[PDB]
Amino acid sequence: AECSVDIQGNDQMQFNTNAITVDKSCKQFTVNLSHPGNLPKNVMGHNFVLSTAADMQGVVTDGMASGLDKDFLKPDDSRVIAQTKLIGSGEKDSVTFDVSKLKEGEQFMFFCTFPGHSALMYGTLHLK
Ligand SMILES: [Cu+2]
Repeated sequence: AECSVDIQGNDQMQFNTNAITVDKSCKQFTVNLSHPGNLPKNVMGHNFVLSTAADMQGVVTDGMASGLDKDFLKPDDSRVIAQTKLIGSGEKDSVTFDVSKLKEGEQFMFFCTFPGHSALMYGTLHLK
């Protein structure tokens, strides 16, 4: 029942962690993103986006082209397993998704799609 993680993106373009692990029993997993720090959504917005590792470049490249107004995510992108909204300083957003959308045999990556960020802002998610 610890079926969450709190994760932070800061003004230094880093997530607080590079690895999330999801337990054995969770019907659902929740990611509670916050942005400590001072920069607004246009300078240093962060979202938390989850996909297969192979799907990550697509989601990031298409997201950029989709623009700020769309939280830098292609709308109705079936590659996205979970997303939060894009957030800036002092904001928060949480996403819950079904653990079953985690296809056994896959490797998963989380990342921010704000332009440039995913060079630093990425990590792995493993089903445990
Ligand atoms: Cu970011």
